[PDB]
Amino acid sequence: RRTAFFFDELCLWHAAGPHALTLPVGGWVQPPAAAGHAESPETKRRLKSLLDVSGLTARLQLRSAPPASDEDLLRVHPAHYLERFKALSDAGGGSLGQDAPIGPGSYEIARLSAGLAIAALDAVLAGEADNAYSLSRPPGHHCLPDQAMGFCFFANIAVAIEAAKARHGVERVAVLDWDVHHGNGTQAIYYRRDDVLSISLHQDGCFPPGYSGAEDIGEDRGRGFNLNVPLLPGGGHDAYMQAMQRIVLPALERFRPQLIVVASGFDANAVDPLARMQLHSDSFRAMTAMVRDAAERHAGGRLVVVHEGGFSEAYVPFCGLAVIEELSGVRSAVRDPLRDFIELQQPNAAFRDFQRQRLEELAAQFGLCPAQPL
Amino acid sequence: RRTAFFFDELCLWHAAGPHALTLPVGGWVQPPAAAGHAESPETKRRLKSLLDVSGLTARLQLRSAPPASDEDLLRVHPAHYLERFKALSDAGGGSLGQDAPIGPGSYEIARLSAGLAIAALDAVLAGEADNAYSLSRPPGHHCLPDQAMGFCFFANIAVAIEAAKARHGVERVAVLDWDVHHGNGTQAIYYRRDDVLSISLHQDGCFPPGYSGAEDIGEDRGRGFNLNVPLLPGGGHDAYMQAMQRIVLPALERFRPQLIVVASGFDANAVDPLARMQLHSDSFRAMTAMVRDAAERHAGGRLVVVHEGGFSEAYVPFCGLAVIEELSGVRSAVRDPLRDFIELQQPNAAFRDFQRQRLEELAAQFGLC
Amino acid sequence: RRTAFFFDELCLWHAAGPHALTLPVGGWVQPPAAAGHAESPETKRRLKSLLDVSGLTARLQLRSAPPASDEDLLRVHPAHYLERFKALSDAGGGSLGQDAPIGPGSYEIARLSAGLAIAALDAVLAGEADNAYSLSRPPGHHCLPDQAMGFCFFANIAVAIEAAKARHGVERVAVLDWDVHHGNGTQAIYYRRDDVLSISLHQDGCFPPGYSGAEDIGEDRGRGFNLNVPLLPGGGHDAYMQAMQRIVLPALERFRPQLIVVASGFDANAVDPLARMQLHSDSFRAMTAMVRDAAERHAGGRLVVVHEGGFSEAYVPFCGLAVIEELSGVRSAVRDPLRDFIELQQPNAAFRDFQRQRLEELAAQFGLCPAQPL
Amino acid sequence: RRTAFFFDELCLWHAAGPHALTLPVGGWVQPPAAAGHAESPETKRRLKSLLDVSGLTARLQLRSAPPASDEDLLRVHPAHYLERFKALSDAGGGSLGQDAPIGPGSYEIARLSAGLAIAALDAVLAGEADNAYSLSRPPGHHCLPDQAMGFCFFANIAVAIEAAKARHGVERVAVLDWDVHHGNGTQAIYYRRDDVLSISLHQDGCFPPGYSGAEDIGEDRGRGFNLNVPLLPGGGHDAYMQAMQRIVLPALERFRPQLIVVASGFDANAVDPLARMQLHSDSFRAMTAMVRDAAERHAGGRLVVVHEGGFSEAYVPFCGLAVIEELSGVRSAVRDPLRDFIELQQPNAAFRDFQRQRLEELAAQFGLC
Ligand SMILES: [K+]
Ligand SMILES: [K+]
Ligand SMILES: [K+]
Ligand SMILES: [K+]
Ligand SMILES: [K+]
Ligand SMILES: [K+]
Ligand SMILES: [K+]
Ligand SMILES: [K+]
Ligand SMILES: [Zn+2]
Ligand SMILES: [Zn+2]
Ligand SMILES: [Zn+2]
Ligand SMILES: [Zn+2]
Repeated sequence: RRTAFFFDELCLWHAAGPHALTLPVGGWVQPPAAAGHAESPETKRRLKSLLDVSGLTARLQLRSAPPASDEDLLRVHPAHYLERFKALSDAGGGSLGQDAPIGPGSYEIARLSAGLAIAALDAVLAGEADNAYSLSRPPGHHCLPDQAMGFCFFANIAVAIEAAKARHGVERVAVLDWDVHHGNGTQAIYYRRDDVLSISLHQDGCFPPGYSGAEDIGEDRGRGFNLNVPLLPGGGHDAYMQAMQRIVLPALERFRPQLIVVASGFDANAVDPLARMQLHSDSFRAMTAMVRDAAERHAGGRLVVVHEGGFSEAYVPFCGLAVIEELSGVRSAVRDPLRDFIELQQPNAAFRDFQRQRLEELAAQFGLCPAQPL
Repeated sequence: RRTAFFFDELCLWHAAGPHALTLPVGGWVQPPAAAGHAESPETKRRLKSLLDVSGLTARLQLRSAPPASDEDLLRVHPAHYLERFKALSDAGGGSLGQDAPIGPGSYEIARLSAGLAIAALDAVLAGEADNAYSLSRPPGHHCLPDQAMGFCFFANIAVAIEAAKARHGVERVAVLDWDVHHGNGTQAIYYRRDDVLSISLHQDGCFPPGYSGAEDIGEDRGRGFNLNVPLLPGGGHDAYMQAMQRIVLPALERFRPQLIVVASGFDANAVDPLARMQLHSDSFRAMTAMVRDAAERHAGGRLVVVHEGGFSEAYVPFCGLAVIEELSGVRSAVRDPLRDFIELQQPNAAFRDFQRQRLEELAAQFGLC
Repeated sequence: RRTAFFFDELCLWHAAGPHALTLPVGGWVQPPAAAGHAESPETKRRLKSLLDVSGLTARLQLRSAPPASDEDLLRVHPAHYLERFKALSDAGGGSLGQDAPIGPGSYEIARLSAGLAIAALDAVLAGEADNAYSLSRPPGHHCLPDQAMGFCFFANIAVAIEAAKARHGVERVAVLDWDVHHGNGTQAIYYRRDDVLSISLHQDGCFPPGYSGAEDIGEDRGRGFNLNVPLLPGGGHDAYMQAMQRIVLPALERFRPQLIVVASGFDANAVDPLARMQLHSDSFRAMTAMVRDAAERHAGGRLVVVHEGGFSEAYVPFCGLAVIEELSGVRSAVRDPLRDFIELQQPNAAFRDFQRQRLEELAAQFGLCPAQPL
Repeated sequence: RRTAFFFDELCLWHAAGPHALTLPVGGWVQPPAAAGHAESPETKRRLKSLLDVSGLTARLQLRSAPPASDEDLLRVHPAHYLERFKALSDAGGGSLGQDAPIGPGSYEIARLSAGLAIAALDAVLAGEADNAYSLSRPPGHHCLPDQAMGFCFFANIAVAIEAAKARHGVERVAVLDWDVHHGNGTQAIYYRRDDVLSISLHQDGCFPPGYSGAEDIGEDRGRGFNLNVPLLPGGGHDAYMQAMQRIVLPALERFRPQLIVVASGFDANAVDPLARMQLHSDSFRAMTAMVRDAAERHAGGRLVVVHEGGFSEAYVPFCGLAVIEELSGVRSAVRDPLRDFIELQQPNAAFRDFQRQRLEELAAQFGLC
């Protein structure tokens, strides 16, 4: 297949002020001697490097894009949010919102991240590639129209969708968000809309803290077009496969997407500090295969994967590689050195059965019929 | 209370070859730009820093200790193991076992780590302090007598207990291991002994990978004096409180320890990369209060906490501080900034009930119902 | 001897926003993947750690101090500077001046750094120790009353001296500044004063860039009580010894200090990125011995060494250790692993002779008589 | 101009054991919390990043190359040296020589580094490009045929030249080494050869420590075809411009090279920890312009620049970018933020005159007056 890889080196240069993991430094939180801010470029840089030495980058359609225009940004964000962000960015950086720290030139880099998402959807809708992967940093799926949060400063996917509707007139877009945290920004923006189906798989109560959201299925015109699957902390491969089979694929069947966008965070991986799930790289590969198959059946193959979270520098690269291998249909020589180990750590039969029963009940609560793909 | 804090700066100088998290650099694992090895000194360094900035250090009895002697080390490890270890340490470093990488001078630092645990048990048994905390790096609880593993190179706790028995004649010691991984080293060494009650709370199947171990309760003379509590991945405060109340405290009540040693890893904390559990600093505070209460009821208050794992640089310091506050009975001005956040992320009622039912069934299997 | 070591762990927690070495990140300067800001705590932390494993810390009078009061700070700085700094500090950090970046809680840490300097002078004047070393971070010697610069936010030494005059009534204080950069703050503050002799040895034109300053000997009441020795870039051990013998010791002889304060930066060391000089740890040891001897002859031994610059994490600890060994009269087992190597790199005879002749001429320009110590 | 840029991502994955700057971690040198080894990949990584963000990459001919063959390597190094190197690389790493530490897989990466230099010379000799830049890590110019040193494990330039001579029959090659340290490897290999003019500009006595070398002009057949210019520590733009104008360009004029290779270290830059010189990005720009002009006058424009040292993560990228701009004749939007600062810090008139006089005396000693 022809997979477009949207990347820009400048996205790897965004960096907020001092933070111990996610905690802003100051008060009782000592400055890290080595690491720094959780939303680090290193994870994304190590993904890019691995894609290069694996030979996969050479088999992709490597592309950049112009930064998002104010016009594109103003579809979702107000001008005063843009001016504030810009002011803080030009001032040297600071705090923009709830866990939304920025540095100098963060405005420009945020615009570029959104621009990559816009271009990726565009390329796939124009027929310039069968599918695409956008290595967007900073990420977007937590950002509300007037509030930065969770290290997201623009609602990247929303911005790209609004631009895609204005340029191409696409009527039905499915957004599957498998970042381990709740896609609250996407949910809120499209909550009363039936032209975008927003699905989030997330760790129950992880981020935003305490939010599960199963009963939040959208409202009025959007009722049934938002679906939250709050997975129990500690779940892994089987929990996600069962979620994909019992909820996601049936929701997609009913919706008939013309384009599928995946908010692909890799923070459900088994060594991530910011969640408690147990996925391995083959979990991501299998989720991508299922969504690629869905895109081929409904949307003429039109699939865009946008990079969101993932904070294990060691392991995120293997997970991202697996997704890109699956999009492109090229298998590299890279073997995941943690895969066998993570297999042994998975929930036991009793726990897996408990989670399976909860997903069966959730599928029934959503009114989803267990048919197969066609 | 008089709390002894055993520490040596030189423990913070042990450093392996290049690793990304726990993956040795080589093949497809790129060298890290910044971090380096999983068992970094920075977690233990940041705890000590927080203890000093909080002022708690001024209220502790600060102590150090000589390195462990060969005599002490030879109560558990063979001469050839020491030789092999020292040769590799002198050679610039390498891999002494499975997930057991060492740097130059790692032998001498491992001896210092073990000596601190020996000295801390001795201090408490001699009445120099009511209780103690040993900042022992590298850790010990995975180390077998002739096999390093899981970043452990000597069986620190075992060596300390064997030394304490030789020195003081202590008859009953309980070891509570709340490091999130299974205390396989301690379990193996004392598996057929009834003078040492070994209890491990651990994430089911985490490390060693795939091992749960509820069925392994000891053998012959030690039958009933080993207890594994394999907790479901994803559990947090309630799971550990229920494990403590239904299993640990009743087990300790029955054994009547003369001394309690805690293998205190902090890797059950909610942001640790090496496990999937959801503890906060107050969970560690409460587990310390509970075991301190056990020690006061059976052991004349004689409790030693030996630092084991914990790989969140950001959060381990707050968990360690909570333990030391509870040991000393002194509350600093430090407030855990993640505490309220982690409370909100805890397992829901259904998951809590599921885990509770499993612990009830397990306590009945152990005959503690 | 009884050497007081003024230290607080909290001084090692100060950390500005993102900087590649000294360059603020943004524009063309990529965020460092590992290091971070030049004014890093690591150098000072590695000094403390080395003092501990060497056994030297156990032989010192280890002390902390309260933070500097507003009253102490207001002797040199205006209230509006304090309020601005505080505001920026409470806002999360930012830029306070010319190469003066701050983080959150920097105000509190800056106050503590000044407080350590105040307490060190006080302890030595009170007779509580023969001499003292203050591990002050952030440093002070570049900071003007109303302008932060060169990573200095309060004029630490000036603040401590003004407090010492108010508390103890000390009449003559010599400040020897062997940090490799020009002590511009101390110079400016005491420029028309004869109660403080300010001497700076620095790399000619290094920082502030282009400033040599040999002709700037003080004015009116202060004329002859400021001395700048601009050493040629590339100089090392011999250049500093000749400066000490031909300029510093004679200036001290004439001045008759009641207290000597050393602004001890270690950035003249041979591997420092922020200067081009070639000192080794025995250079610092010899400078300390000469100033300790001067303090014993004039000032009843009253000597305070205040830590200023030094940005080689590998080597600064060895240089600081040498100074503290010399103050205390305790020789540790630590041997400097670069000492022999740095010896071989020193300027050749021709270059050493060129520098010596320039220093002879400068001594004559200052009207300094080449007598010996008595 | 058509500028070939030879690069491989995998060169940025070579990483030694723990070092503080150039000091091996062990004894009194504490492990770094953050940095690690002097010869870090981050300087070369940041140059490549800056080349991409500046857009200059789009105007270069991007190339890679196979690793050097044994045949190519054996033109300079013995089989046993390769064996010893590969055994130590396979063993997890260690010390292959003096100031020559290696990690796991370092052998394969060193071969790739050498192959890039071979390919870059070949490309320019074949007319595939007018000139070339090789981002060869690890570096080469200190490496002797049977002794690694100064973080160099193969003599990259020597291997490339020997390969170029075997492949193309090139008769006269000039090597200009403006790395701040002495190009001892190149000098030794070609010391008695007149087919290779080796010139080193270096800080007097820096590395190897204590070596100046003005008197060492080659021997027998090579007498006059080695030139050392030992510059006083502390010099900057003017010292290097005067060295180029009075010594390098007249030497090149006399030799009439058919190809010019530059061993381009950037460690003469004003903020480098491993030397005491005061160059800025425009000094490197001007040295490149001057040698490019030499190459156009004698060598049909055939110039290859091989990356050597440079240990300022912050500043080397701007110096490297300046060289590549000058090679390609394309000026990016990147502005060197230290440029004006470093201008102000330059030696004063008296020091400049002192150095100028020494270079005049040296040029007369070489017979270039
Ligand atoms: K999600
Ligand atoms: K919707
Ligand atoms: K355990
Ligand atoms: K037992
Ligand atoms: K100075
Ligand atoms: K003065
Ligand atoms: K050179
Ligand atoms: K030659
Ligand atoms: Zn996430
Ligand atoms: Zn553990
Ligand atoms: Zn300085
Ligand atoms: Zn060099």
